[PDB]
Amino acid sequence: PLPTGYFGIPLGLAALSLAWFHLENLFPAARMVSDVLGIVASAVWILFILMYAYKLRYYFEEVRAEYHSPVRFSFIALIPITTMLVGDILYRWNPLIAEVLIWIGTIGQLLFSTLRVSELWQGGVFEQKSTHPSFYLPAVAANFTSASSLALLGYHDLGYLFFGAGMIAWIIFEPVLLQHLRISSLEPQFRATMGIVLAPAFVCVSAYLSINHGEVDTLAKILWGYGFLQLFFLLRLFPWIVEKGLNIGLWAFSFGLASMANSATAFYHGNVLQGVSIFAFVFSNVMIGLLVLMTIYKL
Amino acid sequence: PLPTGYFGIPLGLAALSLAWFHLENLFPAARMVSDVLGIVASAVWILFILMYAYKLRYYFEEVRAEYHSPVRFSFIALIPITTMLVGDILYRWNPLIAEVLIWIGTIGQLLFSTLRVSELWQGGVFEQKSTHPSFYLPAVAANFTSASSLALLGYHDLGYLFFGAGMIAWIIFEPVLLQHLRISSLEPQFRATMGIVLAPAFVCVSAYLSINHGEVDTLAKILWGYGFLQLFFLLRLFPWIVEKGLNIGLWAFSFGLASMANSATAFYHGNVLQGVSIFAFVFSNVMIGLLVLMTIYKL
Amino acid sequence: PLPTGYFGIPLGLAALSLAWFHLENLFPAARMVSDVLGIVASAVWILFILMYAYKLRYYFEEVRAEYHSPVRFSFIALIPITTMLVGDILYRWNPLIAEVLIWIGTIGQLLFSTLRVSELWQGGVFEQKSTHPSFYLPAVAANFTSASSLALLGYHDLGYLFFGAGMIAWIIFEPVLLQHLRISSLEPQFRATMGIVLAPAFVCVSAYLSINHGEVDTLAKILWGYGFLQLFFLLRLFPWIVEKGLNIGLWAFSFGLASMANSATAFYHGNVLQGVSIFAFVFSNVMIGLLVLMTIYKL
Ligand SMILES: CCCCCCCCO[C@@H]1O[C@H](CO)[C@@H](O)[C@H](O)[C@H]1O
Ligand SMILES: CCCCCCCCO[C@@H]1O[C@H](CO)[C@@H](O)[C@H](O)[C@H]1O
Ligand SMILES: CCCCCCCCO[C@@H]1O[C@H](CO)[C@@H](O)[C@H](O)[C@H]1O
Ligand SMILES: CCCCCCCCO[C@@H]1O[C@H](CO)[C@@H](O)[C@H](O)[C@H]1O
Ligand SMILES: CCCCCCCCO[C@@H]1O[C@H](CO)[C@@H](O)[C@H](O)[C@H]1O
Ligand SMILES: CCCCCCCCO[C@@H]1O[C@H](CO)[C@@H](O)[C@H](O)[C@H]1O
Repeated sequence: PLPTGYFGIPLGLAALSLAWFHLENLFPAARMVSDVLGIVASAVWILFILMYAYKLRYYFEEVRAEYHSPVRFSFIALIPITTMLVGDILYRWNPLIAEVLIWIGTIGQLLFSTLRVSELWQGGVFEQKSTHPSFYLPAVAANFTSASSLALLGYHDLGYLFFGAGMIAWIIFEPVLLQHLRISSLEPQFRATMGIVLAPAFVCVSAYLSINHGEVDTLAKILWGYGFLQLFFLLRLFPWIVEKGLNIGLWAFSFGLASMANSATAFYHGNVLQGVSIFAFVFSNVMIGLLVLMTIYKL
Repeated sequence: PLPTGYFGIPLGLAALSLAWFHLENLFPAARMVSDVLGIVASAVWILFILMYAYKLRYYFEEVRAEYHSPVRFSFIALIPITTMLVGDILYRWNPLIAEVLIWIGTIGQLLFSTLRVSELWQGGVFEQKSTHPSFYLPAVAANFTSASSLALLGYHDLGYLFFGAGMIAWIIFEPVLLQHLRISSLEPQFRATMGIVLAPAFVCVSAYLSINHGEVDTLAKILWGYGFLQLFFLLRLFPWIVEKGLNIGLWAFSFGLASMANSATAFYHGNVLQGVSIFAFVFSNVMIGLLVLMTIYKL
Repeated sequence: PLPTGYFGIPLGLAALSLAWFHLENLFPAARMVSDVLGIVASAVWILFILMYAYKLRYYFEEVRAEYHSPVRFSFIALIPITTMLVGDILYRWNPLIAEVLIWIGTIGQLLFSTLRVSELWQGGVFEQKSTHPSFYLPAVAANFTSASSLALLGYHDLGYLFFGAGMIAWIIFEPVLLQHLRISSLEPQFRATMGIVLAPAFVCVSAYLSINHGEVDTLAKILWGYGFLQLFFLLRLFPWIVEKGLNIGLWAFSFGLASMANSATAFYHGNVLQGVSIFAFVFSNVMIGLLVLMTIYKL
């Protein structure tokens, strides 16, 4: 039975592909890199999808248990999210298939959150100790992804609806998360999910940049400032994060890193803090590269 | 002694009147509908005002008790709020009386919040269990209403001050509310007040649209996205909300619904997501219609 | 051994100097006032710096203890903050020295927050009772100050990064703070730090106005509305704040007051709510004047 969190791997790859895609006109070779990443991401995605279908068929009670858990349910959101990203990738070759995947991912994530998260407002199941970074996945990241993907297909206003849902849900959840981390923190086996704390700002700004045609304005800059603050915090925290050793869970970081890379390209195109953008692009690529090496070593 | 929450009924009606008012030039008959609602709202308001004056005279200790409660005090805010809305209505016939009611409502709500809510920051009276949706009424809804009403009279910058107070107070309160609902939720007899959770975004966007002359921009769209997210959540939660049976408390929903309707008209005028706007207008009207039928049945 | 909080005194003075500086072209004499304040602030700053160096040399374990405390550490942030403000002042005479102080303050505050605040996310040291207004100093005020100071030197985009970090950190911290004040509040000896609750909006809008060349737009007005709401709340709370008597801790208020004054000038220049701006300027000056009188009386 495939661990649901493993969908984090094509996610990272997929998102990195998109970042590279935006560098084509400045640097033709980028296209190749993008294509390669795209294909690899897509491949893994297919595989995992198949594996997950098998899970649904044989290990269904496992799926049901992770679904009902007020903590683990969030990772199921990785499935429509990656679906959408693969859509994005496939758009460069076949827009129709892409659109199909994007609508499936969007409807899927909306249905999922509606059911499960509202259910959380019923009370008594979610605990203070359930306040985990993974909660950003159904609540926030899925909506940003829908916003960017819909923008890709030319549904910009719709995109703005999903973007708004994402951004405000982000601002509404993060306060209690950070208070919780200050007071009880996390057990070590959860510590890698701290990586997800890096994602919101960057994913936010990426989605934002996708909807407003890459215009780097005041909001984008603001979002970047908070993003880099969170990056410095997590960098200083990293030895503590990996106190009990390196693991595959570190793939959490990938989503934020990839988004950082993506947003970096827009900042570069608009000639805004180009040195910072180059540093961000390179740093995120190196880090995800190390994740890939680590992962191959384990395999 | 009149239950203070009953002011929720003219509130709903009043707000719906305003929504219909904005459809006059597109659909002359709307004016009639608006007028009718206006008058009815105004009528009930007068009645309730009179009843409340009587309360002040004879059941004063009851008023004092609801005032001192860290939970029930919030409903008193319904009185200046509805005052203002009646002002809005009456503006179509007599701007001077309207202005009088609007300033009375504005000063009243500001005084009320200053005294009572700051007092809450003194500590020791408010409890974790006091974290109720009703708190949005003095903290958030009253300021949005002041903003829109002041905008009506041409005091736009002042309007922006109240709008800002409302929006930021909203974002500052909602995180702890939603964490609380996730963990302990609410006893059934409070569950109808979940309806108030629908209001902020829509009331926000309505106020915003009133101050910026109905221009549908990026902020308005964002606000709508979060509004509809909350709507879907509450729709899925509705059987749970009315688990112990239908009641008059369901009038909570009305404020959000009416605002949804109101904002829908601006979206329709600006040709933004017109299908969505029509659906929102119709849905909110049908729902408030059902509230009215239910209410007459009880009477 | 100098109490670290004493850096609040030149801070206030420094910030007030800057406010007066902006009134020169409208009122030549303002320049003199500004200059005087500047010099005085600078003088005290030097003194305190020297004293603090001595602290580092002889009472180091005291410094270490305040550093490790999840409550008292925040006041150390007053040192880079005031450093920057003195930079601002000195800019009118010598831009190079100013730039040196500004970069020292900026790097210092960033390093400080990175280390200490991230460390807080490690868990187990910070308690619910550690949720104090003073936390705004490293998390929020330092970044706003960096943003405005950097804007002064012409690094506007960089300024936007720090501004964004500040604003979003503000919105992310305040919800749990205000819930905490509602439930357990503060012991009397901490109550003066309630003054810091006045600062964020005003400091925010000041920084914002510095980066966007004094243009009073919708964001600025919004920020002001919330600022004045918090002012009214604190005014009503003031007798409770000083229940156990007047003290030097009241210098907390100064930062907010000075910023109010500063932002007032921009509002005055842009002809936006000029009556309100005059009232704000005068009120803040009178209040800080009273702080100065009180302080001299104690000396
Ligand atoms: C942003 C991308 C998120 C990275 C996903 C990797 C999360 C690995 O982490 C683990 O995942 C498991 C799910 O399979 C969970 O059951 C565990 O609770 C979690 O710790
Ligand atoms: C989480 C809170 C984020 C605040 C978003 C701030 C948006 C800033 O808004 C800015 O206003 C300017 C007016 O001078 C315009 O010129 C810019 O285009 C606009 O983006
Ligand atoms: C947005 C409009 C709010 C709807 C008001 C209906 C609230 C009904 O609800 C009840 O109201 C009573 C006040 O009379 C309170 O004492 C009760 O606590 C509350 O449950
Ligand atoms: C709660 C946080 C809400 C964030 C509000 C986002 C405001 C978006 O700001 C937008 O900036 C654009 C610049 O491209 C302008 O063109 C738009 O007019 C402006 O509204
Ligand atoms: C915005 C400016 C902040 C005002 C600083 C005055 C704070 C006085 O207050 C005291 O300061 C001491 C630090 O010396 C702390 O140890 C105490 O906890 C605190 O109460
Ligand atoms: C904390 C959340 C703050 C929300 C910031 C709202 C920014 C409002 O954004 C405004 O959009 C307008 C479009 O009509 C533009 O004309 C204004 O310049 C822009 O500032």
